[PDB]
Amino acid sequence: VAAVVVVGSCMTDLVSLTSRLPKTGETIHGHKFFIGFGGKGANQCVQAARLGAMTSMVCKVGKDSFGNDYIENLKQNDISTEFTYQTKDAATGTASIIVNNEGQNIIVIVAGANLLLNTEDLRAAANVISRAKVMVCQLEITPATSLEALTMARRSGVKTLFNPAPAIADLDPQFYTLSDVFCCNESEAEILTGLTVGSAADAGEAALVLLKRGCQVVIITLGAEGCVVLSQTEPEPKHIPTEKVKAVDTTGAGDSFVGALAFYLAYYPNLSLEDMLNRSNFIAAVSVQAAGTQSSYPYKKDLPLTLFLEHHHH
Amino acid sequence: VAAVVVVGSCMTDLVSLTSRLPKTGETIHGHKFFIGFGGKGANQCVQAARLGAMTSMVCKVGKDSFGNDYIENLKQNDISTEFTYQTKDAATGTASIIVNNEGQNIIVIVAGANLLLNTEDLRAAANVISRAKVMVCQLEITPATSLEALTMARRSGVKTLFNPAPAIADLDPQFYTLSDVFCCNESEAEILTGLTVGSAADAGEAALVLLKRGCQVVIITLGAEGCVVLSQTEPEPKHIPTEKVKAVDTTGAGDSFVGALAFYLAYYPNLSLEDMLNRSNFIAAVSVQAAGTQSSYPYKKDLPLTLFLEHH
Ligand SMILES: Nc1ncnc2c1ncn2[C@@H]1O[C@H](COP(=O)(O)OP(=O)(O)CP(=O)(O)O)[C@@H](O)[C@H]1O
Ligand SMILES: Nc1ncnc2c1ncn2[C@@H]1O[C@H](COP(=O)(O)OP(=O)(O)CP(=O)(O)O)[C@@H](O)[C@H]1O
Ligand code: NA
Ligand code: NA
Ligand code: NA
Ligand code: NA
Repeated sequence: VAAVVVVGSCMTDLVSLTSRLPKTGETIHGHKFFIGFGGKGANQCVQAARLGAMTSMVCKVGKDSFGNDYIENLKQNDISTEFTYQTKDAATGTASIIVNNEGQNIIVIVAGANLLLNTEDLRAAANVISRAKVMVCQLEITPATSLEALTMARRSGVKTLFNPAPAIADLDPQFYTLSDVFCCNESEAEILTGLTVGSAADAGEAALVLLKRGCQVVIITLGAEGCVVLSQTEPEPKHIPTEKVKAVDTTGAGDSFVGALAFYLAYYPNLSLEDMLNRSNFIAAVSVQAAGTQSSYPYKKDLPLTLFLEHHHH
Repeated sequence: VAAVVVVGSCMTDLVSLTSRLPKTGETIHGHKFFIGFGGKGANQCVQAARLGAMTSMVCKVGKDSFGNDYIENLKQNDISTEFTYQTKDAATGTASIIVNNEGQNIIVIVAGANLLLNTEDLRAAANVISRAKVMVCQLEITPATSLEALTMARRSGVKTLFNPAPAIADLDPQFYTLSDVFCCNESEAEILTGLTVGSAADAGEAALVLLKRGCQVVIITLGAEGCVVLSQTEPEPKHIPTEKVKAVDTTGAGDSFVGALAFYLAYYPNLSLEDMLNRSNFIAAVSVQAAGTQSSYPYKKDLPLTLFLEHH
């Protein structure tokens, strides 16, 4: 049994390294190309699996080489692929990424097969969703499919962790009311609320607007400032800082955070939210110390033992 | 036995279709992704093979899934892959292409394995090159390998067709003196000559500079305006127009043209140059009426009978 079930996206990353970013109408040469594995849903599932979660990815990829290779990436990370569907009717989702020597980029995302994950696929996954401890979803599949997954999870008493990423300004109200944990970043929170979110203070105001739409718990992640949390039972904002580290590459840090939080929700339910967030921050900040999105996510064996204690730790 | 040997590039085209092109630091979403098969060398080879040429593609790809798929693309088009190599040391060459709804694009090319096609790889193809009628090269592999290929062909009395694409201003002079037929587009002629090329007349002036640098025949393609040709024996420029068509997608039209020219030089050696160029304009103009690159290249069975008749 998979205790963390991620209903969401997989994307093949097609990355070209250049010295300068091209403009409209330009052809340029780069010096290296390589392929990597991304998608917010797969990223989150990877982090939770590497911490020791029994995970399953509910997703759709193409009946194509990229899709086959994605399946193998999931397997290599000890993720169940029992609900990794394929389709003849769309290509695997892609992210075509051009990167310069300073790490600035142009990204073109084509959702592809991710949008064909459908009701009938969710119905086939009903038992796996219902038997989980946590169901995680984002907004890189059809929003209605995410909503159906939240609905199914809630009907089974399964904890719902919703990551509205990338954000949409006007979400169906049920996105809020069906979310036990609503987790977003500063820029997302700006889009959802129409407010500036630069600081922890600003995040507390944004988070309260989100809480009042019917979330049980709101978390806004804040980069190097950690995160801010509020809940229905404790609506005063709590700012949970992260220790200073030397960041190499922050890409994917949010997905690291969310995957770690899903792990702790499923495996350490006894812990307070604050303790779960302290630990999640730590893991995410480990990921920012290395290049390469999924390749940067740490494994349990590489992490401090104190992150896995059953009790509250000073 | 191969009558047309192409020594040149294979590139996997990774294409995203969008409504707008992205700026620095922007993530945008497009509506379709697909993989296509490109590279000037392979494109020219595919066109000549579709016309009925027996062809051999001398090239290098990765020992990777793209490379295996490229090899299958060449086989599907009936092209010999005897001297299509694979290497562990680089990935198959790539073009990551973003195209908006008005057809404007951003292209990032990583040549990759194409650059690792070396003189030893080419030497192994000596018997096939010596038995060919036409050798075709471009500027998408390492210069030393293409110069050696043109050298081999000359030693065997094999007609050389050189496409200086993409063009470089400081072109090695041997590319002129080793080319029996030198074919480039307007923007390429500008780069090579420093002259502005915005009409058929301008093209004739640029072509004459190329001729005096040591080419035997110079052809400048001109898009919808067809092409201009001059030669040592007939140095007066001849403008050869193409009938008006409704273009769907002109990508790869130059490679269709060059591939068709290679076919005619190999299989219809008795036709005049002017007749070959009329026929090659017609075939390229077919290619512009279909979307894509290689998928737009027409097959013999789909073309007018007159294009395959032994005489004018
Ligand atoms: N510079 C930094 N130092 C320490 N921790 C960091 C950090 N940047 C991010 N984190 C950690 O990662 C978590 C997620 O951050 P956030 O959601 O802002 O990342 P992100 O995925 O949007 C970065 P990117 O835009 O580059 O992908 C934070 O709550 C924090 O725990
Ligand atoms: N709009 C059009 N109508 C008819 N024939 C066309 C055409 N565009 C190109 N061609 C044919 O293709 C040949 C090669 O054209 P050229 O070398 O200019 O192509 P290209 O691959 O550089 C695309 P473009 O011409 O749009 O820049 C021309 O000589 C002509 O025969
Ligand atoms: Na995120
Ligand atoms: Na990282
Ligand atoms: Na060309
Ligand atoms: Na075309």
